[PDB]
Amino acid sequence: AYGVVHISVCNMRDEGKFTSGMSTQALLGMPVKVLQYTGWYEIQTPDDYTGWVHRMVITPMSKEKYDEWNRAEKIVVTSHYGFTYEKPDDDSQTVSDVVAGNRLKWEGSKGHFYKVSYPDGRQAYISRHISQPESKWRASLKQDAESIIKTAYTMIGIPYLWAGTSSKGVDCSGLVRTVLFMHDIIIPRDASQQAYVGERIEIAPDFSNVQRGDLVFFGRKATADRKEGISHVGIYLGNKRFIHALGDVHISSFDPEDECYDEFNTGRLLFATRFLPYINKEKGMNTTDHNLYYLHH
Amino acid sequence: AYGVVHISVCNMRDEGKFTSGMSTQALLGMPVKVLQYTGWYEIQTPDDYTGWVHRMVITPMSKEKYDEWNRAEKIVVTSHYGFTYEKPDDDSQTVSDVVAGNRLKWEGSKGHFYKVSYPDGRQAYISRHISQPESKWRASLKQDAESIIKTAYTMIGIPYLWAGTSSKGVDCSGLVRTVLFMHDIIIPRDASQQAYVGERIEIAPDFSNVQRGDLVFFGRKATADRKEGISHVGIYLGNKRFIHALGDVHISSFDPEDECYDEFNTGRLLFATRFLPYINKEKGMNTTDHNLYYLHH
Ligand SMILES: [Cl-]
Ligand SMILES: [Cl-]
Repeated sequence: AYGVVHISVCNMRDEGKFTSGMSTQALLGMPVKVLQYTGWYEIQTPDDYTGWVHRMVITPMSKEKYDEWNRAEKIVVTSHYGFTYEKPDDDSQTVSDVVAGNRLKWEGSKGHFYKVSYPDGRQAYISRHISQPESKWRASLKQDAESIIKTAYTMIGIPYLWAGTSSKGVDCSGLVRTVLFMHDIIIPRDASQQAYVGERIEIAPDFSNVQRGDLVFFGRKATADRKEGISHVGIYLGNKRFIHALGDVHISSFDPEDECYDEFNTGRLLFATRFLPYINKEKGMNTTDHNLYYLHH
Repeated sequence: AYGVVHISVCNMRDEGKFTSGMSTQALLGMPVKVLQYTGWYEIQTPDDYTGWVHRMVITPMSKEKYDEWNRAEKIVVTSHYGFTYEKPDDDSQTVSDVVAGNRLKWEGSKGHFYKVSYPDGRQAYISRHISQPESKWRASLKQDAESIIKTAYTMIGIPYLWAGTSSKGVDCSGLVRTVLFMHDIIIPRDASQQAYVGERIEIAPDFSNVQRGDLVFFGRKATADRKEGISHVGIYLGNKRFIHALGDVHISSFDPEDECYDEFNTGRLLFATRFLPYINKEKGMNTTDHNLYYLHH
């Protein structure tokens, strides 16, 4: 009934087969609920999203051991990319790759390394240059618009990947989720669900009422006969510019004077949302230390 | 009719839509043939594999411009992961991520960095610690079994990813292709096509006629009414062990005395192939400086 992801990034699919489309991705050390087993596991991530994974990428656990995994202080991976090693030496045999958001059980310290262990039982060493203890990490965390935009800028040029939810590759809602997870925040996975959390902002023609860190939503405008359709999402940067994933992670503008002007999305702009003031104050938006998948209940 | 990939890893799909399954991946700086345009490009990689990509991930070019891209000396990315920067400073704004096998146009040198340019026109700086000039790289290259196994071991723990063809995540045939591309070698994309290049080895019960660096193939054994089916592939390491992608990149054994014994694949082992002595000596197996997609013709 419970499991923990034990690979850097696992690929959740619409059905329990590789020949089905990827729907989302979960990260190393992330607790999940297990809904069924058919040879493949149907799992549920802390954002309530459900998808299918191969049997070998998660560690099934009793409620007791799942609660013990969640209780243990973690080493949090803060760099986009890296590796873990068999020895506290970056020239020794690797154990796996890691991505930002990966969390491993803290087992000690040696040199400039943290001793860590995987949910499956593997032991490794990880550099203090790409990671830090969870307690130290939480205490220095910032969750304001400037901090989230600063993270979003470190992701420029990263490829677009349909259902991509990690530093390896992201889709439009996946970019928002990856950046936010680096600041301990979870919001819904789909762009359609992200559009209806936080405060809806009806954009002024000059964009004067849209702030840095707001999300911008694109799609089919509501008609009298048909409700609005959400097809895309970006993060507002101020000055009529936004960062988003389309082809790759890049900056675009609503101003035709800018070389990065995005004509197709400017014409489909529907509204903005202010969500950062409402984390842990509204359903669907929380931090991992307030999320019930991470806590005994 | 010609294009060049301009993102670290692009995702080629069975149809021109994200809701179709991924079939393979191409890398930054890789020349491709453009077969059609529908809003999405149908492209063909240097392994003759065809797939669909979004319009914004490739730079279409005239035959002239494509030939000029292929002639220019490249900076080759040799590390699994990294970034390019706007300035010769690793604290400056990034341009994109890079993976091993990525190739950029060499534009100069500054400090411990190479000045590079992307097929789309972006300019960046890339560290000398994760990359090297193509000419120096080719002259230093080893293409023997020991060298290919050494690369395969640097990929342990990396996730399995259906149609994965890069350091980010690999499938079984994808592992082979990624390891080989890091040694300038191209062989067919599908495990079904890899099985019929090189010399077929009928495995002796004690494995005494199987050598390090041989490929091992799994599937359905040939019956009188039905030909053999190829479902999986691994690289032989000697001592009845092999490295492969299944859940993640890991080592498995054909010996039940070993803890890493793989019962399901041991029972489906069909044959081995010796391919490394036949690069540039048989159709479908070549080096990039012998591959017609990389050369004027
Ligand atoms: Cl994609
Ligand atoms: Cl997968």
